[PDB]
Amino acid sequence: QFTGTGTGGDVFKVDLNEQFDRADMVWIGTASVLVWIMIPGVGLLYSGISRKKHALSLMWAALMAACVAAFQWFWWGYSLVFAHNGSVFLGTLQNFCLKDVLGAPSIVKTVPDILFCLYQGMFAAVTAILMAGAGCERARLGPMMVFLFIWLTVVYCPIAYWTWGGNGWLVSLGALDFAGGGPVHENSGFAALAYSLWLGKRHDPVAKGKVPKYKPHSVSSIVMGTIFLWFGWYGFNGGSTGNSSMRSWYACVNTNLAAATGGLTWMLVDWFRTGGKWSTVGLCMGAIAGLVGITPAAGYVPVYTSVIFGIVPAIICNFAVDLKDLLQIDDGMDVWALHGVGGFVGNFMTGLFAADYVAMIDGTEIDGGWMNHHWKQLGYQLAGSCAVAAWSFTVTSIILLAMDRIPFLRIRLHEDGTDLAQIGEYAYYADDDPETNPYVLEPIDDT
Amino acid sequence: QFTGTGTGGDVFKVDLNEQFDRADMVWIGTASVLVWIMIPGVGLLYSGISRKKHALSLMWAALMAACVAAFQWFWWGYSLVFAHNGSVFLGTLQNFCLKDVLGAPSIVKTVPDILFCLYQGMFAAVTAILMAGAGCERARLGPMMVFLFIWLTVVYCPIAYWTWGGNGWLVSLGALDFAGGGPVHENSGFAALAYSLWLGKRHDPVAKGKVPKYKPHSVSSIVMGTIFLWFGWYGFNGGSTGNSSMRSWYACVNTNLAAATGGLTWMLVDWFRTGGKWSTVGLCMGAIAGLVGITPAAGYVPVYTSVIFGIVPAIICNFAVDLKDLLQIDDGMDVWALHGVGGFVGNFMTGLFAADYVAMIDGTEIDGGWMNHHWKQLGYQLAGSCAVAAWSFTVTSIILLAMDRIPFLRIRLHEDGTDLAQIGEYAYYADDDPETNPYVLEPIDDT
Amino acid sequence: QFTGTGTGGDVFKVDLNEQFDRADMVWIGTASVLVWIMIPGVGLLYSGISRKKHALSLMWAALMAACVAAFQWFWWGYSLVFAHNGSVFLGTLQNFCLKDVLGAPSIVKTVPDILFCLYQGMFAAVTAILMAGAGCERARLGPMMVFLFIWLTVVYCPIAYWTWGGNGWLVSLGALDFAGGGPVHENSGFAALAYSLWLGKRHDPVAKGKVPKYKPHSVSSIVMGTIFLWFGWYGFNGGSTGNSSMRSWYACVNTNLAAATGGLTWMLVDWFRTGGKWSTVGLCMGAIAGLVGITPAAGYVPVYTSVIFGIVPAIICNFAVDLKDLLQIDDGMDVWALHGVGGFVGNFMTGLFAADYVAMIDGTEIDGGWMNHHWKQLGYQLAGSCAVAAWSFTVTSIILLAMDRIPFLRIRLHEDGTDLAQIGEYAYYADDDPETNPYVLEPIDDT
Ligand SMILES: CCCCCCCCCCO[C@@H]1O[C@@H](CO)[C@H](O[C@H]2O[C@@H](CO)[C@H](O)[C@H](O)[C@H]2O)[C@@H](O)[C@H]1O
Ligand SMILES: CCCCCCCCCCO[C@@H]1O[C@@H](CO)[C@H](O[C@H]2O[C@@H](CO)[C@H](O)[C@H](O)[C@H]2O)[C@@H](O)[C@H]1O
Ligand SMILES: CCCCCCCCCCO[C@@H]1O[C@@H](CO)[C@H](O[C@H]2O[C@@H](CO)[C@H](O)[C@H](O)[C@H]2O)[C@@H](O)[C@H]1O
Repeated sequence: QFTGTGTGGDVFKVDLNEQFDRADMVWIGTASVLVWIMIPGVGLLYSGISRKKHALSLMWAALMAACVAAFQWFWWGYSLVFAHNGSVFLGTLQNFCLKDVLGAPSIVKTVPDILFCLYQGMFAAVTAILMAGAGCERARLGPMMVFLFIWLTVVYCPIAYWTWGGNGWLVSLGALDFAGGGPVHENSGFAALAYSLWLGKRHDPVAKGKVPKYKPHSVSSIVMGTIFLWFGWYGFNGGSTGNSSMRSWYACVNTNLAAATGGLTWMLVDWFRTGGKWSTVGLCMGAIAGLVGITPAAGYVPVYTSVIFGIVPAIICNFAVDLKDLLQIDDGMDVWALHGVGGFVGNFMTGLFAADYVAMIDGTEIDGGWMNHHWKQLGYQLAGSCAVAAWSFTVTSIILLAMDRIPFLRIRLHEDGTDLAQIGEYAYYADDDPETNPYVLEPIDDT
Repeated sequence: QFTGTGTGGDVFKVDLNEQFDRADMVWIGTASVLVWIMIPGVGLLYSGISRKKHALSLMWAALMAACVAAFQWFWWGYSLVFAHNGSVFLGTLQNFCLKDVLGAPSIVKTVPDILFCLYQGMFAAVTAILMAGAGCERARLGPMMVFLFIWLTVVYCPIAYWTWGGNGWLVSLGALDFAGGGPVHENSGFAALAYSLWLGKRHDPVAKGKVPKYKPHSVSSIVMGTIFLWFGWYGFNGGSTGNSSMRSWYACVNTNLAAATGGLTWMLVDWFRTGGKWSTVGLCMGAIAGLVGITPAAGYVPVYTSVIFGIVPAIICNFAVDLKDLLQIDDGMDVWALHGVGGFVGNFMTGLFAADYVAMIDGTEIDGGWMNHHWKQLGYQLAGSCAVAAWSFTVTSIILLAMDRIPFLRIRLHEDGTDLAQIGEYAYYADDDPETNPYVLEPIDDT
Repeated sequence: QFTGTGTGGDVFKVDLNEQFDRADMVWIGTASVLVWIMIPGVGLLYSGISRKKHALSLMWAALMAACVAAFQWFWWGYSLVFAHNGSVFLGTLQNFCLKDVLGAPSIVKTVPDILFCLYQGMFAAVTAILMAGAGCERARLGPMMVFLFIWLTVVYCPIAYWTWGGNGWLVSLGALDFAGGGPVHENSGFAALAYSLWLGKRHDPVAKGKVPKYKPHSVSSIVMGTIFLWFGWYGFNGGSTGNSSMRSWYACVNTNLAAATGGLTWMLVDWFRTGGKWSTVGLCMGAIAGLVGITPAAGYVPVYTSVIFGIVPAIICNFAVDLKDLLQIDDGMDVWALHGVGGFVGNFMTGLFAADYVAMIDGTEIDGGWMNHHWKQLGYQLAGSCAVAAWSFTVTSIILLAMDRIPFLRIRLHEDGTDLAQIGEYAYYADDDPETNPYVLEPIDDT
């Protein structure tokens, strides 16, 4: 009388709630709310850090992303990731417009479909504002919204299915990704690098010669963003057990400690490299690097190793940021360095420190990693993170370039010398007051 | 040995907690905390949107409202709405100063009195800062606080009882109001219109001729407010089941989707009406309109209809805002257009799309609306929303006018030409710095 | 097969989760997240209130404190407070680096070790940013971080053990401290007074003669801080039951009401003392005073007495702030007046109003206070708050002075007249822009 398909049964004849522990559902409902406030967190963070005045306010853009992503998820995003009749590479349109999404056990069986929909939808939205922030410089809004809908559909949704889906080939292969380091962070990072390399401003003056590595538009914005992100990450990582067990709280302790050691580590590196300065921007980026690092690992690794997930990503991401000098590109490179590089490092290290007895805390069964002499685990992590990077860079490139050849879908004006025109363009962007301007400052052309 | 009255029994002889599912209580406790942060959310929103410099900071005023409303609720607000011995129009003073408020099942039987008190108290506080924001222009603080205490007592509390109370006549009549669209939004909106029409500044220059429809004091404030409100609304709507079932999470999905489609819809309307501009203020107002729209409906309607609750309120509220031109009044009209008009539209539409099988998800029994060929439901919604609008406008008018004839209770100086006096009044309000001024800039008169 | 020691048992043979109610764990997990956002709350509050421009941004410093405190807690802070093999004055290094912290019932038996670790760790972090804010004026960052690690280890951890530990002598003596008014507020306040008296700037011009009592750096910052603190305090106080019972929600109602009456009370006192001005800073400080006041009491006293916990601390703390005039010291005195004095008053009053039938709501057994003719309870409170004040002032003094005699550990330059040097020092601090400066403005000396 509980069917385990469609709606899960007839509400007029059964209590669909009897299939689930109530406390499990409450923790996952709460966690969903927490992940949501991470979305403006991303916006405040990349708005503040910018070494350039972005015409588009990313704090505002975070609300736009929340709107676009929620409609995409409802329309067919959810179905494409978490339908029960999927192949090994993709879901279906079976839950188009959330049809029959109710009380059947979700692919995470301790919660029903409708709760898993709510939870996982927040993950797609966080990824959308990361993507929007990566390609925001001189972006046209219309094209940006279209781009996000397309990118969530053909880049986020396939990768998410491989990672989390019923018959996802990475699931079947035995690759570990606790809280979606692959679909969210690694994914958005390498999509950001496609933006940088194809549409980013080349020979950029903020990224060339002896200019300061850190030159923030707004420190108070960076801090507010980091606050929202660290606060929300308890639901992001802690809710990825799908339950109310103590593995949830174990994963929260790991999240806190990786952030803390990441923050301190990056600020220490900067101290050595500057000859004794204390970096305010760097402490914040280090916390984000630890959070990203521990994401694929938080419910799999022992508590004292969570420190390594703060330390090692902070060091490597800190140096990765220097590649902006080498390439002389600024646009999009911060998101690649933190989420792309940090996601890769964290996914790799999970292969080293995953432990079957950490997973077993709530009955979850894994072979483990190098901790349990499971050497081959490292190979499973690499196949995951290489597949994710390859698909993300390639398909994001194809979308950017294809939209670039269509005049009314082009995301960024090509900027391909009238004295009067240059004076006007400068003043157009310089005089704008985002605080009081009721309208988006749309990129301006020769007409 | 569980009495079901007063305190519910003797703590020294029974565990009063045995009467309730623990997960139910945890979700409602959590939801209470969430609703609380909506209070500064309202303050930041209406502070930012203002086309005029308000002498009173509404962000600060939100904390004042939290103080006044919590004391009023404790004193007799709770008793007047949720006492167990009420008539059909009002409660009693039986729980004066929260006497014997403990472990008896509340009128929402899945939680005890003391938890329902906490939860529903947040609803009264949200309504108080909406009211304070509606009548803040040139308000005197002393009179404003008194006004709020009186207005919560004789306007909020009767309407809330009709909607939610043990023998409330709207409850008995079969009108649907899931999360209090009536007591909170519709109520505060039509009380706002009474302020506009009786005390609002007439022939206002920001609302007359060809002046810009949107001219915000602070965009970053609007965005921060919208963030807090959308975040908190998960508890506002999701906790209105009184339990931990999947109807709670179903209602959260509806809340997210209505906000998203409301945001996109209002920004699209503005795009047509401006000939291609992207409205930053409008995206935010559209999200608020959807949230308001879905409030009476969130746990009653099917997921794909939640889109309509974003779209239709966004369009109608957008045009309602133009009535400010027609009347040449600005003061108080934003709250009427969003909460008054949006609450009305959402209450009406609930009569159309309510479905007994959506309610049945957690065992709740309703005849449903037009979805279940229950045509008469639309008539029940209209009687609710007309009663609410009539009582709110009339009794708020009477309070405003009565306080206006008492010199030391008058809320706003009548402003009924010395050259020197006008220069001084202008400079008084212009020179004030809210960031650093330790005191409220009290309205200034000829002495 | 549940051992009740070390890890609590073998995860491969038992479900350690069977020992606990799931709803209990979910509420305490949620509460932990809430307490965390109180940390930037403290930072925003004391940044905004300052009558001086602090070279160190306290909003930023709150994230630093979160990093340092999380690492200290992991390293040995947790072990020193909540190890199961402690003496009567201190814990052990048994859980060094969180070794074997998992599934054994914690000293609060309704939650496991790993969840109690997470929860109580937030309390240590809140105390760390209070301490950092108290001694931030002209602080050198390196020394400040070292200082925090040392102070949490030898001041916070002993006092916390006495209050909360397995064999803590204050626990055994029967002193009541519901949510840690002793370890957090009283403690940090009297440590702040040691800073003021030993390192604070003497004959300070902002604290001398006829200068304004309130002269805030940023009102919007005070308000944002108060918002985060009041929001988080629901977890701070509500989670101190260790469970999901209605005593948790009872304690939340008490928290809300004490804040509200504290806010209104302080603003009323200021109104009398200024001859009719409305104090924006004072409403906020009054809310904080009530929150502090009700902290040792929230789950022990009857609801209508929670009003007294707002009123009496607001009055006394308001006058305590005047002692800054008497001493002509500003540095560190705000934290003493609010948390030191307010913690003392609230601890004292708990001895008066504690009621065994309030505790009994969830089965907790106490003799009660003067409500249950238990006169001796007042003596137990005094011994607690005198021990806490004595240990905090003395050992903080010794740490400050000892670091002051070591050139590279000195927290504040001694400031012990070149015309050119004075012009330069003035311009150094005046010209700094915290919004855009990528580095901490380190105190500057003659080289
Ligand atoms: C499910 C989510 C989907 C939401 C809706 C998506 C709609 C997007 C389609 C593109 O729309 C165009 O985008 C603007 C570019 O941003 C256009 O140009 C506007 O902006 C300038 C571009 O900078 C132009 O030069 C024009 O002056 C001005 O009309 C604007 O007219 C509009 O036609
Ligand atoms: C349970 C919640 C209730 C909380 C307490 C409510 C108390 C309110 C009563 C009214 O109080 C008056 O309000 C001020 C007006 O705002 C008065 O004028 C003050 O403000 C100016 C008005 O603009 C005046 O001209 C005077 O100079 C100045 O004394 C002030 O003196 C005070 O008498
Ligand atoms: C577990 C948490 C622990 C985290 C790490 C703690 C490390 C703290 C040790 C002290 O470090 C010193 O602190 C700076 C003082 O703040 C020093 O001077 C720096 O700052 C100026 C002091 O104002 C000096 O004059 C110098 O120019 C400049 O090098 C800096 O070099 C560094 O040696």
